[PDB]
Amino acid sequence: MKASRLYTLVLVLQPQRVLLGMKKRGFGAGRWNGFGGKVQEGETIEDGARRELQEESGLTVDALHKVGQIVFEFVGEPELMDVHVFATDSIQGTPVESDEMRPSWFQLDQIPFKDMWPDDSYWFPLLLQKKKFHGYFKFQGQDTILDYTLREVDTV
Ligand SMILES: Nc1nc2c([nH]c(=O)n2[C@H]2C[C@H](O)[C@@H](COP(=O)(O)OP(=O)(O)OP(=O)(O)O)O2)c(=O)[nH]1
Ligand code: NA
Ligand code: NA
Ligand code: NA
Repeated sequence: MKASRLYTLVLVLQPQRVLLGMKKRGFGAGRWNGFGGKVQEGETIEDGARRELQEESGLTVDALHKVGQIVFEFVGEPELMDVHVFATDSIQGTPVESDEMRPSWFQLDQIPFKDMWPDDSYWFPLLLQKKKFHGYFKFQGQDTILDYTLREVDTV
């Protein structure tokens, strides 16, 4: 079984809107997403999530809730991406554009699925329903899912 590398993903989810960022370079460029990246040596996963949110959007938070975990496999890539997904409703500061991301708010009846990773269509609705989840998706390239599993869980 492949080795895995730890990543974070943070969704600022308010009652009528969600904050996403347009990825300007790198992995997932051209897609709207939450904020996140590789966990670094010595930090907890939650602290890595807080750090990435600050670096990519300028925001800080008073509390981060773990809402899901998704493992990604790409054909032809040796490592799995083990993504720990967090949400918060209560941020401090305004979002700012970074080298990585252009933040923008979306109303919750305008979630931009066509410009998001394809797997987000499956798990994002669970997030919105306050349901914790575990997932796994195998991709060929950026657009094609070959296999996936998704489970509602009581504990992430
Ligand atoms: N919504 C969504 N997010 C995903 C998927 N796959 C995936 O890795 N992610 C997230 C996890 C991370 O937030 C981000 C990938 O991390 P990254 O490449 O931006 O990491 P980084 O900031 O450390 O990278 P870099 O500056 O070194 O280029 O994308 C997916 O299918 N859907
Ligand atoms: Na980053
Ligand atoms: Na990133
Ligand atoms: Na999509």
